[PDB]
Amino acid sequence: EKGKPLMLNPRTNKGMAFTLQERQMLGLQGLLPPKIETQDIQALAFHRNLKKMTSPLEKYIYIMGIQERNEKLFYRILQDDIESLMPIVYTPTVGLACSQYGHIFRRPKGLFISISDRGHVRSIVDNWPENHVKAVVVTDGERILGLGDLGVYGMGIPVGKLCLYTACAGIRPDRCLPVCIDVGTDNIALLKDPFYMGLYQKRDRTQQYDDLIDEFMKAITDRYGRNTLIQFEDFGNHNAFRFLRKYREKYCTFNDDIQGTAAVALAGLLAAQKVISKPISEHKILFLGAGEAALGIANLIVMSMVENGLSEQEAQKKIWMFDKYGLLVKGRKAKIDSYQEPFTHSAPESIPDTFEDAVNILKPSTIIGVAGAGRLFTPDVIRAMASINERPVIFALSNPTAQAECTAEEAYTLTEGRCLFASGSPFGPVKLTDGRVFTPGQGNNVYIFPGVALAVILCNTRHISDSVFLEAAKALTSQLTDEELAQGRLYPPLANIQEVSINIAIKVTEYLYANKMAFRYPEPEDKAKYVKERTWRSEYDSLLPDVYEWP
Amino acid sequence: EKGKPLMLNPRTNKGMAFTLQERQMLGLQGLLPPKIETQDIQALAFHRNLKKMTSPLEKYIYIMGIQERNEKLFYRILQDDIESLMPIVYTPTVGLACSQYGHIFRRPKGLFISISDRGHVRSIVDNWPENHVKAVVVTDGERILGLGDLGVYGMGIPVGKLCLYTACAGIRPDRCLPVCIDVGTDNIALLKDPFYMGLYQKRDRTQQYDDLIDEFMKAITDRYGRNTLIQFEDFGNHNAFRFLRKYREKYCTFNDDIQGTAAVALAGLLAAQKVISKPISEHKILFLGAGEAALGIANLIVMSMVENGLSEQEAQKKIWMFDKYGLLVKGRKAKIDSYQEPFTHSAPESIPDTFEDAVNILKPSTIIGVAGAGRLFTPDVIRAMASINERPVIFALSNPTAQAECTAEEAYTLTEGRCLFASGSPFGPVKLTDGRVFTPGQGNNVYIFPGVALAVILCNTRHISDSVFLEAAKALTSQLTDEELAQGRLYPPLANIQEVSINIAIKVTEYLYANKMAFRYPEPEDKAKYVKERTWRSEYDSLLPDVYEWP
Amino acid sequence: EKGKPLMLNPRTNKGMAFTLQERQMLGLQGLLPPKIETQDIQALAFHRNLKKMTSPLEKYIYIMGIQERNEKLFYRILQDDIESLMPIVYTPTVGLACSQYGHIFRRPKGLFISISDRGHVRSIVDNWPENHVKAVVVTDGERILGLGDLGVYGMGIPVGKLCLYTACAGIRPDRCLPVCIDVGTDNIALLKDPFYMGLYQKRDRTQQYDDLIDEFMKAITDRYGRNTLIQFEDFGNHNAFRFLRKYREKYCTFNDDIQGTAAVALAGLLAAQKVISKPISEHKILFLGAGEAALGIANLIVMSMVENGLSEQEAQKKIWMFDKYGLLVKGRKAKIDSYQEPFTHSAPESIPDTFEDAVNILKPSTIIGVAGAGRLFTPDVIRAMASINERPVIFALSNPTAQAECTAEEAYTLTEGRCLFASGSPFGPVKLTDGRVFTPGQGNNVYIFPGVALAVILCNTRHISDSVFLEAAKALTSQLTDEELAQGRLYPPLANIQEVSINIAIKVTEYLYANKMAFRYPEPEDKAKYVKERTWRSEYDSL
Ligand SMILES: NC(=O)c1ccc[n+]([C@@H]2O[C@H](COP(=O)([O-])OP(=O)(O)OC[C@H]3O[C@@H](n4cnc5c(N)ncnc54)[C@H](O)[C@@H]3O)[C@@H](O)[C@H]2O)c1
Ligand SMILES: NC(=O)c1ccc[n+]([C@@H]2O[C@H](COP(=O)([O-])OP(=O)(O)OC[C@H]3O[C@@H](n4cnc5c(N)ncnc54)[C@H](O)[C@@H]3O)[C@@H](O)[C@H]2O)c1
Ligand SMILES: NC(=O)c1ccc[n+]([C@@H]2O[C@H](COP(=O)([O-])OP(=O)(O)OC[C@H]3O[C@@H](n4cnc5c(N)ncnc54)[C@H](O)[C@@H]3O)[C@@H](O)[C@H]2O)c1
Ligand SMILES: NC(=O)c1ccc[n+]([C@@H]2O[C@H](COP(=O)([O-])OP(=O)(O)OC[C@H]3O[C@@H](n4cnc5c(N)ncnc54)[C@H](O)[C@@H]3O)[C@@H](O)[C@H]2O)c1
Ligand SMILES: NC(=O)c1ccc[n+]([C@@H]2O[C@H](COP(=O)([O-])OP(=O)(O)OC[C@H]3O[C@@H](n4cnc5c(N)ncnc54)[C@H](O)[C@@H]3O)[C@@H](O)[C@H]2O)c1
Ligand SMILES: NC(=O)c1ccc[n+]([C@@H]2O[C@H](COP(=O)([O-])OP(=O)(O)OC[C@H]3O[C@@H](n4cnc5c(N)ncnc54)[C@H](O)[C@@H]3O)[C@@H](O)[C@H]2O)c1
Repeated sequence: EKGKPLMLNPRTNKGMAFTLQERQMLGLQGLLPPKIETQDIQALAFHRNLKKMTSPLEKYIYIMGIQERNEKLFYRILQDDIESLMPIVYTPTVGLACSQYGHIFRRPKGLFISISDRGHVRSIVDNWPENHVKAVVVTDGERILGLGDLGVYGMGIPVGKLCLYTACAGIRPDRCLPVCIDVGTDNIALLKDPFYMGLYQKRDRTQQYDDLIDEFMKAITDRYGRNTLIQFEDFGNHNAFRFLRKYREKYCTFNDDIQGTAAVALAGLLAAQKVISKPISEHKILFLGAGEAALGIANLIVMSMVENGLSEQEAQKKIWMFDKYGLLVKGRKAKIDSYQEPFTHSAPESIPDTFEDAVNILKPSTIIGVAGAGRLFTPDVIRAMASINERPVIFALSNPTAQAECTAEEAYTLTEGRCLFASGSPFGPVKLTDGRVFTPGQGNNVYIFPGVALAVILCNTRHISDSVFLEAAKALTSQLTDEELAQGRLYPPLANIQEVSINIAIKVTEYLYANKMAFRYPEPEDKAKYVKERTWRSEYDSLLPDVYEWP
Repeated sequence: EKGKPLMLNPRTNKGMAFTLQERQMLGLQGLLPPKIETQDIQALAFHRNLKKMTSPLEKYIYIMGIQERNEKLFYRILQDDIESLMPIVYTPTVGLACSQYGHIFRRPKGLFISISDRGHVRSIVDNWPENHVKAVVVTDGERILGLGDLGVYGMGIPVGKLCLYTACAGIRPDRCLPVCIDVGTDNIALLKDPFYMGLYQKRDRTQQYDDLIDEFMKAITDRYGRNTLIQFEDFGNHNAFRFLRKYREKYCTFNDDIQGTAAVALAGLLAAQKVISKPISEHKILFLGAGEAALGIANLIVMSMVENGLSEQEAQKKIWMFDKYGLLVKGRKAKIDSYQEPFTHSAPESIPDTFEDAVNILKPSTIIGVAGAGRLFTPDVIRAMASINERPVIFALSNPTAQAECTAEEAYTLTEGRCLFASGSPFGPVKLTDGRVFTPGQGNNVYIFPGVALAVILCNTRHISDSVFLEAAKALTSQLTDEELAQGRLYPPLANIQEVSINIAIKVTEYLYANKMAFRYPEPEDKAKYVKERTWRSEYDSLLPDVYEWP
Repeated sequence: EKGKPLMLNPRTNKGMAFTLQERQMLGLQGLLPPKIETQDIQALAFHRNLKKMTSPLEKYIYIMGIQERNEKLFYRILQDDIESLMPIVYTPTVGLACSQYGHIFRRPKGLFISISDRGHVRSIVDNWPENHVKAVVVTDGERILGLGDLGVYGMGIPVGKLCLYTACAGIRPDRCLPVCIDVGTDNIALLKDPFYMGLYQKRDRTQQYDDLIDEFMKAITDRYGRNTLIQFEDFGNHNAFRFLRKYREKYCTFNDDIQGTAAVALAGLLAAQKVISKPISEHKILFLGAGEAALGIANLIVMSMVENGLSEQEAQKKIWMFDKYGLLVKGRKAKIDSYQEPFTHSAPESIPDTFEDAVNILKPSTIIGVAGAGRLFTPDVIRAMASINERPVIFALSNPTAQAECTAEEAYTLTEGRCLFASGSPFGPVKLTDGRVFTPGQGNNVYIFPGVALAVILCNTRHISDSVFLEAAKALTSQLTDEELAQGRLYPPLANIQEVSINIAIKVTEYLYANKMAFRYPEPEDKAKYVKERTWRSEYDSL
């Protein structure tokens, strides 16, 4: 293939970095301005122009424009400034862009499967040009974080995540497929817009919904394979959580809100155990929330303790849960699911009405907030922990900052700088009245999903075990330096996400092979060399024909 | 376009003549054996192998194999040995090949239009890949010369003629379209063959036949233009002749059996008038046959005489016709058509029962045989002419040698070497008993159709006048040298058909422009430079990209 | 994809078999004659046309023409008349045709790598249009069996072998790559020919030759993977056998003239054991030849003997070799390689200077001829075997019939119909004075190379063990029925090469999975269903 096609294909387009010889031999001479550049001077130009733009949304439109025209340059400028541009390409900017920029550009991207295509989903899947898709990320657009129901404009979230698959772990873009399932929208802003690109119906919540996602799983699997990695993104939590439980064993799938959160949470708790060398006997965990998030984090804490010598029944006894209906205790008016039973224990002396009460009676070393309510970690609960514990571990993991259980400021000030705090919410540094400044823990799922994804695909793995996320959590905290640990860092620097994501991937690769969860053989001797050599890189390949004299 | 496609396309394939640099830059390196040749050493190889083959049919299969793989090399070896290979590529070999080699190779070529496609002929025409067809040659396969009804195997004749369009006049092959109209076959050899490639029905001879050729003319014209040249080849004579009369004014069409024969005939008569300087007063022409062939030749003789000072009515009076029912005379039991009337005259003293009689009473300077009977120019008729005329002009133009009115041997021997003889049949040299050897006149339609075709296409001409064939006839004989004329040559050497065809084309180009029958403007000042520069040549073009250092 | 390109591509072109629906949908109406046919009608037409062709050369040209126009029709025709057309597409007529087809037609196929292209082999491999090549066959054209050095025209043999890969074992043609390495020709008629299509230089035997082969190995492996099966064919016996040792542990490689020849030989030897049931202790095998052919046959015989209770050194003691300088004995004046050492034994009291004298002293049960020196299984050698053994085994395997150690006639006549005779030559049936008719065994590498290839490709095997060829030999003899063994057959009928090839493939698939040399997972529970449902078939697909 030669001529204009090489320039209109972003996967081949080098733009001005097309060599004079390449331009002349491939029929590009005259179709490009008369100057040869390098990827270095290209990337510099787009950086200079990106830093004249102050709006995150303006940055999003400029960088996503480069993806559509030059793939290798898009992932070079992304990796050159990964900490700054990860929040542009993905969360939080991606949600704000979709809502606003979908109706202005109307540029189709990824594969759209409507409920109207029920019966023939394979025929729609077959229309996708790439024949070796390894990674599928799908949205229905119902629960976009901080916005809500964006319908088909949801497509941007799977696109933005797959960007970080490539940027962070070096997963090949051509092996990636962003999907948006359109079953309607409950947002009348879209239903009443004449220029809406989706289906004009309220969300189908009947058996036809469950049967369409069933058909989509079979369809993707039947074209690309049983080992094809599938992630549900910004789906309704009830749907997202019940689909993990339905497809986890049959298909190669994992969920960031449960399993990524568990791994990131455990990583922070393990990092806290390196500064606070508290013996596992002195450890008692209390959860605000007893749902799929709590169950997932609790499972990985139990499994961590069983590896460190404790018993499953002993580990569980060190974990307490407090839901809407108070503490989970054997013999309670409110219902306890079969999943919540292991962390449901014999009642203590006093039954706590509030969470502040529960803390004072149970005296936990750690409190974890996974109840999407609000500031339930009230100043009184934060002060009680500072009284009971020298260095209290306080994890407010409810992600929409509003729903977070406490702020970094109200955590560090009311614990006079002694608390080990982490959150999913982006709290800035917090300065005490003695003068010392505290930079809080920020658990991001970007630490886990790239590394796990690369390993599973590279190993041709068909099932993702709980232990993958345990091994991912240990791998993340293993990369924190003794200097960083002494500065109170609970998480590696996000600027090093590439080295971090690949080192997690090598350590999960080692686990999958050792526990017969890998189908790629022959098994490599050096799993580090295996992963690092199979990563996709942003360096332009030569498209120049090999011309030589016959000796 | 690069890679294997350049080699599988005969229009681009240079084979071993692909330059090392071309091979390396266009992705051919390794797909060809490791040797670079030239068109010169290529052509030499295929000539050496062709001259180890003695069978004309074996030669046909070998040379048609080169056409399908390398277009430019096919037309180079054809033009290098044009006199020898014209009878292989076209008549007489093409008819013998089609009949025998169609069922062994079953290789589709050209466009097939069946009577079953009535209503949708445009849709079939639209499926032909070339968008600028200038020349269409069509067969129904009914009257293949010396064989008969070959049905769809007829396709070979239009293919073979279009080869000579390119070889003789330099008409572009991509601008040429061979067509075969399948309305059935009356040959039970094909109708009973399970491996027959045509329609299993007797020839449709209803209104559906006439309406299909009508639809085909409109279809070709509606895609390619009103100026698109159309020739009917090896059609039934009744169909071929009535279709010339139906489409001659509406469409750009000419017929070789009438108009090519007339031009070739007149050319020989004009060549005879250069050796025999007989005044036009002493000229009297007698025809055996009064059909479309005779009418066409007679028309061009009249028009030649009117240009040389005689009157249409005087010229006609010098032409007599003798059909199945004897001499055409005013007041005769047998019918005289409105077309035959100008050459139907007041009866002489004696009414001739036989053609021998007619010769003795009329005492013609020239006799022309255009009656598809047999040896009607009997030894007695040939002897009578030798008695009446010093140098008798005897033209036996009935083409299947069997149907020819006399042989070269019986012409020259019974006229003791004084006759100026021509035929369409391939008679070898004839030696008299005094010792002198006579090489007879051989009127071939290849003298006319290439030159006429090139001129008409180059001039964007929509109507082919009788005068085109008059100008073609004068142009042919104008090329005979005074040395050749003294050796009794009535026709130029066939080895020089290229120079001959182009010189006719220049002279017809001049006529069409001067008589407002050309639509290509601006009109060229030098019609020689116009034609010779627009001819397609067998020389390989360079497909090498232009690589140069920037100064 | 649409219109003429579909018809000009042999992989897609169905010809007259293109359905009206397809012609209407793919813009073919008008480009094809009105007739619509079935592959059945097409096949019958080309079968009738080929029966009228007289020369095997003329037949080769006709069928190879169908291969370049309609690939599925070519493989239907070939599989319909496999026994008669295998000698046309491949040995023996492929070598004869290689000369003429090249000069006359000059039509290009396969991948050509020159010593001039050294350092740039990846460029050439990358120019091949197919991305999923699973089977590569390569020649330099030095030892074309029968004709010798045919230079760049030797390309015909790889093209011929890959046709049988597909015809016999249903290996997808688009995953098959024929390669010809041009390092020059020592053939003086070709060097003198102005229309020779190769390098006008003598065969480079310098380090540059060995380096080109290393670069070819790496290039193919770099693009298509380390799994990629590579087969060296009609190479110089020197290079061919030394390249097996070099690459067999690094790459997925096997040589037909050694490992294929060894497997077909053992299979016949195993077939003869089922008839006579000689106690394994009484077995004494004497080779005429101590080349890598004899070494390969011998290695597989000891492996069969070890599988049946014998120790390795006690199996080796039952195998003797006799070459140009006489019997291989410890301390002989003549040279003995390290590979010949296991079958070099302590001198008997009497040392034979003649092979007849070797037969008389050693008293062998089996004589295997692999020398290429002509009729050295002399009447007196054959008479001696008939005297010593009730049912003597005589294998004259030297391929060109004129360099065969004895004839079927000579074998059966001078043994009074008691011998079990196999050859690689096409000897006809032999009728004795007692009225009994003997059909000689004909060993053909086509029994082994298709089945072994499909199995290795399907199992994603990277190293082909000696045991693969022992299991292939066993699988071939298992095909032989009791009536066939009773009728004195040593090899299955070639008419059933497809069934034989797929049954062999299934047994090798089973071995590779059982011995952890198969890298395709998940592992199939039915290894027979796995193979049979992965076979490419001549039936047209709906376009
Ligand atoms: N690049 C191509 O166009 C292409 C396509 C198909 C096959 N091939 C070739 O076929 C052979 C077969 O491949 P293999 O099974 O040995 O691969 P592998 O064993 O190196 O990789 C194991 C699995 O991980 C996948 N993988 C590897 N690198 C990846 C990345 N950066 N992002 C996402 N997924 C990745 C592969 O598709 C495969 O399924 C290879 O040698 C290859 O060169 C090449
Ligand atoms: N905005 C969003 O997009 C969104 C939506 C859902 C969940 N989330 C996040 O994901 C996590 C998982 O939540 P979920 O989907 O399992 O919700 P859920 O309602 O299924 O479970 C949350 C748990 O919190 C408990 N809870 C609720 N209100 C409480 C109160 N006032 N006091 C004590 N306990 C209370 C519930 O009993 C329940 O056990 C949460 O941390 C939440 O921040 C975000
Ligand atoms: N070669 C191509 O791919 C191609 C195709 C279409 C147009 N063109 C360009 O567009 C311009 C328009 O052409 P034009 O009208 O001036 O042509 P023209 O005036 O040179 O020719 C007059 C007519 O004769 C035809 N003709 C010329 N040479 C011929 C040959 N060897 N065989 C058969 N027919 C022949 C032309 O198609 C045209 O209809 C040209 O300058 C040409 O370069 C090129
Ligand atoms: N074999 C073929 O493919 C074939 C077929 C038809 C014509 N041709 C040739 O084309 C030319 C045109 O013929 P046509 O199609 O006009 O045929 P036609 O029958 O239409 O006209 C031929 C003329 O010859 C006359 N004629 C026939 N027999 C005669 C006889 N015994 N004596 C005197 N006159 C006689 C007829 O009256 C008629 O005027 C002929 O010269 C013929 O050789 C060849
Ligand atoms: N089970 C079935 O019914 C069935 C039938 C045909 C194809 N398939 C295909 O098998 C695939 C499974 O993946 P896979 O390709 O890794 O496993 P596979 O078993 O199809 O492949 C085994 C290996 O052998 C090769 N191979 C397979 N068939 C071949 C043939 N006829 N000729 C030459 N080489 C051949 C393949 O390239 C691969 O390297 C599926 O995608 C499916 O399309 C399945
Ligand atoms: N069975 C089959 O289908 C098949 C297939 C391919 C090849 N082959 C045969 O395999 C053979 C391989 O051997 P090669 O010809 O390449 O020679 P080689 O050099 O490989 O070995 C031949 C051996 O025979 C010995 N020898 C030579 N002349 C002798 C004589 N007069 N007396 C005793 N010993 C003598 C040599 O010393 C040498 O050890 C070929 O002859 C070929 O015909 C058979």
